[PDB]
Amino acid sequence: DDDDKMLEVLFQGPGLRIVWVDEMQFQLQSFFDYIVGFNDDPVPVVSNQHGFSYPDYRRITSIFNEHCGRTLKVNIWSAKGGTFRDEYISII
Ligand SMILES: [Cl-]
Repeated sequence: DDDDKMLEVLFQGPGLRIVWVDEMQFQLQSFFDYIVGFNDDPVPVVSNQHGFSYPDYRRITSIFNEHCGRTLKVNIWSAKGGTFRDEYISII
């Protein structure tokens, strides 16, 4: 049920979300890769009084800074394919 939990957060309502964009998605809008987790935990998100959500940026700052000088695992949900995968990014 880790998959379901990440999607619950992603779909909870209107908001800001984080996405993964490759070099060609900007030219070719045919893949829609949402970030659903970092390091196998859901993206932490704040839901306001009006039902709009945005990331818990302080918590995300801490997650990224824990990975300074090494690789962060980014959990992706591809909207069209309906599949999960993991990408890896070097954090300076
Ligand atoms: Cl990288």
